[PDB]
Formats: sequence, structure tokens, C-alpha cells
Amino acid sequence: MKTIFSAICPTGVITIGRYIGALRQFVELQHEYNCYFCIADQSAITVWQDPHELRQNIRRLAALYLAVGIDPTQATLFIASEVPAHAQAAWMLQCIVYIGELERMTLFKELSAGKEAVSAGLLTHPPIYAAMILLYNTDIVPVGEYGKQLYELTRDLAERFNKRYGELFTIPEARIPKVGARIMSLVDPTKSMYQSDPNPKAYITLLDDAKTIEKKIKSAVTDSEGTIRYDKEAKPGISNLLNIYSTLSGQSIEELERQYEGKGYGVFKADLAQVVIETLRPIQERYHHWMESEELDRVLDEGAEKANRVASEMVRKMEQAMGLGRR
Amino acid sequence: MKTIFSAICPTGVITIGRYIGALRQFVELQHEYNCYFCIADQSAITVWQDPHELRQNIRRLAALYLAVGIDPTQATLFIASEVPAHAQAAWMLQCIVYIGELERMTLFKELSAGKEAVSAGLLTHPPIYAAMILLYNTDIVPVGEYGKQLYELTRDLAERFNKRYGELFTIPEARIPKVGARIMSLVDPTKSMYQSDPNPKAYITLLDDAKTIEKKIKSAVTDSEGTIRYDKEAKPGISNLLNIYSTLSGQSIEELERQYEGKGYGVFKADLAQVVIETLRPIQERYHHWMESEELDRVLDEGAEKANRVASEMVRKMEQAMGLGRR
Repeated sequence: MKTIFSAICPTGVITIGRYIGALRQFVELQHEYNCYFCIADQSAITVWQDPHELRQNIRRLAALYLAVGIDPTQATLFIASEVPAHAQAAWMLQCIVYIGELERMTLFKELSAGKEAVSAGLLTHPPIYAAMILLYNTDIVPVGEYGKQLYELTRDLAERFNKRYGELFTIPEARIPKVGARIMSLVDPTKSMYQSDPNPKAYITLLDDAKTIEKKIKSAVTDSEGTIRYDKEAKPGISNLLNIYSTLSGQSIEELERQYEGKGYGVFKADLAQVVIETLRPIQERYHHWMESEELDRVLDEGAEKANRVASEMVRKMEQAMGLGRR
Repeated sequence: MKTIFSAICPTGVITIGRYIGALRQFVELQHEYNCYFCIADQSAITVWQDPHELRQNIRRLAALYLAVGIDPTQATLFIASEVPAHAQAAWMLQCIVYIGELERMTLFKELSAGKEAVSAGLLTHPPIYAAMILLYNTDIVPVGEYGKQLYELTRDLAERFNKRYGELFTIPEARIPKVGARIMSLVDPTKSMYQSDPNPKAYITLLDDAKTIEKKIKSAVTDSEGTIRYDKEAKPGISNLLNIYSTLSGQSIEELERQYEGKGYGVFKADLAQVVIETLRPIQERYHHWMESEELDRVLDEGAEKANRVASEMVRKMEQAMGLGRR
């Protein structure tokens, strides 16, 4: 077996673009790998978070991950802050990393620069992230779009601590995003669907109701020609809709082109909306069921007991190697 | 009962200076305040530390503190790293502090700036310290020499936190050290006594044996004169050794002037070494007995439960205030 570790910030929403190019994969992957799904509450508070909202979100996300198909008998689903080890290890690691290394993190440079007062959270989060990964002997890590610098630093740190106090950390390898394209924005198919899009018309959320999925799907920017055929360059919006239909229906794009021969955007967009709805119907019913069950707390409890057991012993190894404590 | 909290960095030697002007008092204070003596191993590693050596000093400091008279029944002796709440809390405070505040730190601007290869624990250390202090609802903190900045920063963070999330923390008050001429150099009568002094004949490790106590005492700088009289300025060597005689042996300086009138720098450095060695003898006696006993471990355990029972409850009150985790 190999171990995959996935960190989810309990902030924001889940677009079908993240459900399709990332999250839904794991419903199978959990059966081929040792999978960790960790809710990074601790990474959330590096910027202001309304305590009541944050606590709510941590819980929603957990329900959604379960509704979507993550199996807590085969995977470990847990909240970071419930594993004290994560802060323990991030401090050791904070003592290994140089200031420069953090200071030239792009993401820090972005949301820091300009502003005059910034929390040391944004600057020192990486060790916290890298500690989440290395603590469990993580063979494989999801990287995707922005995460390149983070991955690379986690890999450097794991190396650097290994060349010093000895070899203890597995060097994680970045995971290969599957064959396929990004899911684009419904109001500008020249850009990827992001949840941080100003315009809520651009993305669809796993929690959206029938009416909204309709509006957002029907309002999706097409083209002047009138044929349902795939061509990213010439017909990006209509291509992107074929792409979504294809991944959620299980039919090929070539099957779809033929099925809608001499048909037009109207029925095609209405059909597409039923597909998206049919997909989110069971996910949402299950979602609500989880939010109404103590079985939810029960599952997160079991989650943490697993992680602690695994991560504490790794904290013990790190201490017994730098020379902290006793034993 | 007001609570004092003292963090001791497990790195090197306790000169008699720190004994006479700091540590000895606490043998008394422990009876009138609720005291915490925390061996700050977690803080040690902001710089390179040899594992074996580091892990020795931790053991040593704990012995030495017990040896000198620190009663584990009245106070609470403990190693930091053994209390996971210090790490947890330090991450939270890291998210609340300003890169501005950590970067203006004299201690920091001093022991870096050349080269451009500096740890990050070194810049993010204040929040770690703050967290030790605030975790225990500490009412008083020893400051003195170079802590005004670190003490001030703790106050700020404790108010900023209460301000944002509710009033949780006690705002630490600074205990100004007692009025008593600092212990000066044995080679440089006009300069104080720190363990940083290159000249190893300038200071006297609490753990020194008689043969070396002879050399350092009887080879201590004075003046070409020959009368036993106090004058920190003109007789800076004698006035030092004189001060040292007073506090240790018990008799005032003036009384020792009348007893050492008609005498010189031969008999006055004859008995001084006799008092130092006589005063250090039972210390090392009890010291070595701690070092060799399984009891030093049974105390540090008990110490840790004591500390972990208070510290982790606070962490829970924090997480509740910030939104983190559950329940």
C-alpha cells in the first residue's frame, strides 16, 4: 500500500469543477491507497475567520466529504486541530526552514505585499502544511494548480531534516492529475471555474438547489453558431458544457455530438441541467442525513484517534532525534 | 495565589551571579506564590543544538533546580516539549502577531543579520514564549535585563487575543528584579557576570569544584591597594568580592569591613573561596544524588501532568473562542 494525504481548507465551497477533477476520484482511490482526508482548520485562522462560521464550516465539509463517498472504514477523516502533533511538528520544522525560504513563497508575497500589517500566519503556514504531510509518511500528495511551491518546500524540508538528524521522513511524490481538461467558468469559458470568482454565475456548487443549477446552466455563455460539437478553441463554452455532461453521464463526447445532431443549445442545456441535478440529488440527501446524525461526530472521533496514534509516534521519533524531552 | 512563571533555556551553565541575584530568591518565592519552572527545550532549537548535549542540559537543569532547593511539592517543574499545548497555543498566537512586531526584536536583529542563512523559529519565537506564559494564567513574569521587549509583546498579544475573541488571558505583570548590585566579572570588576564571557576565569559555574574555585577567586582583579572597603568604582574588584561575601555568608559588607580591617587581599581571598566552596558543596551533593536517581524522572512526569492539566484546558478555551475543532 501507499499513503495519500489530502488537506482540505474548511473555508469556502466545493465547485463541480473540484468535484470532477479532484474530489470524485478519491471515492475510488480510497480503495487503492491509504488515504488521509484532513480538515485544515488550523490553516484557516491565518486570516480572520468568524468563529461561529468557521466552526460551522468545519462540520459541513466533513458531511460533504462523507456524502460524496469517502468511506471512514477505509479512509481517515479528521480535523487537524484535534491532532496536537500537527502544531508540535510544525514547530520543529519551523526551526529547520530558513526565513528566506518562507519570504519568497509566492502566495505569501501576494497577500502580504502592499499591506503594512500582516499576521505571521501567512508567512509561516508552510511548515504547518509540510508537517501535515510528513507526519504520516506520505508517499503521494495532490498538487494541482497553485501548490507547486508548497510541494517543493515540503520535499526540501523532509530532505533537510533527513540529511541532518538522520533519515526518518518519506519524500512525498506529486500526483499526476488524470487525463482531461479543467472545468471552465460558465460565464467565461476562457477561464477555469474557480470558487473565488467575483461572479457567482461562473461556478456551480455541490450544495446548489435545482433552480440555481437551472439558471446557471441555462445562462452559460455559448456561441453564435448552433452546433453541439467539441472545439476548445473555437467553441470553448459549448465544449466545456460537453465536457461536464460527458464526465457526469459516462457518455463520450463523441457519443454526445451524435446524440445532439441537428439539436440546439436549448434542449442540450436543459438536459445538461437534469444531469447535474441527478448527480447532486443523492449527494445532498446524504449530506443532510450526516448533518443530522451523531454518527457524524462518531466518525470524526474515530478519525482523530487514528491520526493521533500515527502522528504522535512520529512526533516521538522527531524529538528523540533533535534531542528534545526525555526517554 | 498569584502565579509566577519562569522559563529557563536548557543551554549551558548557571553562574553564581544568576544564583545570587535570581535563582536563590525563588527558593523563597515558591512558598508565597504559585510557581512554574519550565525547562524550555522547544526554545532551545531555534539554533543548532547537539542532540546528546541538549538532552543532557535538560536533565541537568532539572537536577540543578531541584538541587538548589526548588520543592516539587510546592512548585511545578517540567519540560516544555512534554506539554503539547505549548505548540498548539503558539500556532494560534502566531496567527495573531505581526511580522512587524517579530522583526523589530532586538534579540532577533542582533543574532542574525549576517549571514542571510537564519532559522525561522528565531523570528517566530516570541509567540512560542508568549504561549508558555499565557497558558497558565500567569500573573507575574520575571523580566530584568533584556526582556522588556518580549514581556511587552506578550502583553500586547494577550490583549489583542482577548480583544478579538473574548477575555481569556490574564495580562502578565512584570516582576522587577530586587535591588542588589549585579555580580560583576572576576577578571573585569567593572563588567557583569554572564556565561557568555569567553574568559572562563571570569565566571563561576554553580557546578564548579573546589580546585577551580580556588583559581578564579584567588586570581580575581582588584586594585594595587590593600584595604577591605566598599567602592564599586575605585575598588571595583574588592567591592565585588565583598558583595559576594555578604550575600552568601550572611554578614553585611560593613561588618566584614570591620572584621577585615587591618587585613589585605591574601586572607580575604582565602576565606571567600572557603565560603563559595562551603555554599556549593551541599548543592552539588544533592545535585549528583538527583542526577543518579530515578526520582528526577518521577518528578518531571508529575510536573508534566500538573502543567498539561492546566495548559490543555486553556487550549480548549482558546479553540472554542476561535472556532477551531468542535463541541
